[PDB]
Amino acid sequence: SSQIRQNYSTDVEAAVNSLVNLYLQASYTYLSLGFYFDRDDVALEGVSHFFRELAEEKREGYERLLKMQNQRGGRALFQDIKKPAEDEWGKTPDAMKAAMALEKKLNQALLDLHALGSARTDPHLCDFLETHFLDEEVKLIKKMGDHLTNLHRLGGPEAGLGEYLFERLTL
Amino acid sequence: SSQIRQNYSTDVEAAVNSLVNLYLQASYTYLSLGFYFDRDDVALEGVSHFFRELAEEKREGYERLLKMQNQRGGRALFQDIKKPAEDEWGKTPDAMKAAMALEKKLNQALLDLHALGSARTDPHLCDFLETHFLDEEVKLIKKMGDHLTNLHRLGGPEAGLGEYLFERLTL
Amino acid sequence: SSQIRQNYSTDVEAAVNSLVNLYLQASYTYLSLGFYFDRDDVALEGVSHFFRELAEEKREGYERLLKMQNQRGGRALFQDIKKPAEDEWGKTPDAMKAAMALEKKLNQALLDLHALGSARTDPHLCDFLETHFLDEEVKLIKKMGDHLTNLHRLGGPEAGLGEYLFERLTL
Amino acid sequence: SSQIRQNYSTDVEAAVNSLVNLYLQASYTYLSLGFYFDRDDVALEGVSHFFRELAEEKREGYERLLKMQNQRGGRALFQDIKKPAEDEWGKTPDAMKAAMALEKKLNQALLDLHALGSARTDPHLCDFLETHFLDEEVKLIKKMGDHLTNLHRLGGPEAGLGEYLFERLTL
Amino acid sequence: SSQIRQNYSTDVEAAVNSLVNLYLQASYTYLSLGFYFDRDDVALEGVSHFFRELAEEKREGYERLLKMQNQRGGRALFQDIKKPAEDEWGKTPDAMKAAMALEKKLNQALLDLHALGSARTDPHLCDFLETHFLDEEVKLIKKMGDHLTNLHRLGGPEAGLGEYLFERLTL
Repeated sequence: SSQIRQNYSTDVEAAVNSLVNLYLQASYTYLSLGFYFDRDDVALEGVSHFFRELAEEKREGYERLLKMQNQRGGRALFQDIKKPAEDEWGKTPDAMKAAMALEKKLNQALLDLHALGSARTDPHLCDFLETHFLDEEVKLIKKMGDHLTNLHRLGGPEAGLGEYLFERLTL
Repeated sequence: SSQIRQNYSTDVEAAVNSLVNLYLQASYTYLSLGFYFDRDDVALEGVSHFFRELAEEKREGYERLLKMQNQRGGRALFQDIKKPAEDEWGKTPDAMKAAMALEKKLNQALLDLHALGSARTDPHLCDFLETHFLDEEVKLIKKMGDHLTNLHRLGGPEAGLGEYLFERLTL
Repeated sequence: SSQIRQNYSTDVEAAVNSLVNLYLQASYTYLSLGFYFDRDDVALEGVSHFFRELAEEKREGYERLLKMQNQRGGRALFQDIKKPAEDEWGKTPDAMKAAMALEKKLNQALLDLHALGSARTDPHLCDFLETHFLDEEVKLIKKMGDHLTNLHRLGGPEAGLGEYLFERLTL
Repeated sequence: SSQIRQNYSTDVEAAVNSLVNLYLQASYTYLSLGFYFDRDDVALEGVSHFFRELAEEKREGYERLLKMQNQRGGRALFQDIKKPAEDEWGKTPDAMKAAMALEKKLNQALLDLHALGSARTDPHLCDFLETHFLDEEVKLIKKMGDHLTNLHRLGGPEAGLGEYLFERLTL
Repeated sequence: SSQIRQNYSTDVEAAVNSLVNLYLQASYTYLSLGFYFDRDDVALEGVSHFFRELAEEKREGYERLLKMQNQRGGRALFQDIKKPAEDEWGKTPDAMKAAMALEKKLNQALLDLHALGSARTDPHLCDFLETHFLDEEVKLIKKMGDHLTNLHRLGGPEAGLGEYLFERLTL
């Protein structure tokens, strides 16, 4: 509320609420990816677990944002959460590419929020994003990059065999 | 998929997907209730924690349903998640009444699913609902009933004092 | 005997005895599958162990049924146990398909018994089947489904290599 | 001294010395608040302890600033420490409001120092303020906000009873 | 039976059987009081637990009497157990008053039995009552007296608040 609010622009407040919805949607997407790979006709446990962990990670993300919103005196506003872009996600490489695209979108949103925070000279918001979000995304994107390179290395006519080995030996 | 599906009607499958969306929405509602009470101008930690725990409980609920869907060979279909009905939830009694109404809606949905499962003679679905959901709702609704009675007992001109004591000594 | 028998129809009693013979036969089939894969010209230890465990599981099944029969006052009647349908079971995918078909037959028999118990309004029998048998079959069938999908993913010209990897890394 | 000084403007040096005096004064104010509530005619132990802890917190603050000043090669200059603004602080709500006002003044001073550090492109000073001061103030101000809301909730004709309960159950 | 009976009058035997029925009825009454306060529209856990403990205490009472009856060679004779005097017990003060009245009735019955035992010069019965019953009643009645005084101290317009505090802080 107004009693504790200090140097917290209404623009950042609104942008933080927007970011919260983006994280809710990312978490929802990983939930879908997680259970897709648990289907009896896909059956890649390691892949399922990989995405379910990410869903959990994104949840912590929006919870941390919601907490910060209250600490600065902002007010959280919730909107509908759009369903995942796909009902079925293809094979592991396909799903990893979609995950990569999603993380880059999230990272760009974090970068945009930081630029907005800098423009409004809000050092606390800047520190918050850098400490709890920016490095986390960089490492995650690097890991997905590594996975994609290994999946591609396992492609070809015996791609099925490769997908199995990757799930067994890497995930 | 079709390879493992046995005695699992398309009607139940569809109804289970519907129930999953209802639990996603309930969880979303409790998330909102949880952070509302964490606001500096509401500040009732015990109440905030009570609702955040419930959000977690509902999450386990839909995850269990999603798992069951895959075990029976059904296919999960996700839809948009509607935002909570309120942006602000008033005082503790108001929020508890809303929570109560929500749980009764969920319980009715569980009862309807069970009736549908009985009509299609699906004993596994019946057992699943009875073992992991029905008793849980009954106990939760009983607890909320108890809380409401105590909050009412603490009402009157000094309702503010009562709300504080309830959060400190009960929650 | 008659002294303790209450609400236990002769139809269920007879059907339970029939189910016991079906489980004895399933156990016998898994015993055969288990030792087939232990042959020096098949040599897939992980597969052998997988089926020997299932033989043990089915044994517990009929022992539990026999115990229940005595608890309700019914009388167990034993019949000849037919030999397994095959002398040799082919390769892992072939054997897994046969196992899958067998489990579905057992599951259908359990479902039929439950329907019979419902028609005779025998809530104890219903509870017994749901608690100790129905969920067990569902999870087992799901697991076999998963295995088949992975075996198919490992099929093709280098199927021999795939069968080896599956036994080493999954079983 | 000059031998180790690098990229440390005389403006920041002077501003840091100013901030040190502000923290010395804040600590002095909390010392006064702490012992006021220890008086036999006020007697609110929990409140006394709350403010004495804050005095300790502010002490760590200026000690950390003094240490940093020496690490950058700046020279600490001390000035008289003005006595607290009040001799008597009224009741708990009154004292909490004064504490809140004080923290906002300190937070603004930290923000101004950070802006000054940014204008002189001193990334070390920026990092130092963000890591050891900014988040600390935000959380403290949020906590005081929460306390004020609860004290207000306990106001009215029976305010004396409310003040007692708050000290006993919250502090 | 007659083989071990010595100095045990038929009058005491009959009176002991009467006392057993009185304790059975007291236990039954506390069972009712216990669950009444567990109702969702009463919801006072501490009060519910207080009365359920007393039900247990009275049970030990009649079991001890039944044991003594057999030790002296008397024969226990059971009669119908009358239902509790009330279906609903009002508020805590009301219930505590009823409990107090009940204990005084039990205590008087114990005193009457002791007088009867003295008149028949049965020192063992006297010792038995004094050692296992008389002091127990005195302490219990004192405790209920204390509770009533505190409940009265908490009466008035804000009686609801008082009843809540008593359950939370005393029971």
